[PDB]
Amino acid sequence: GFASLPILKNG
Repeated sequence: GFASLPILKNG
């Protein structure tokens, strides 16, 4: 779970 700017998301 990572929707937060800047978006650091492996998925």
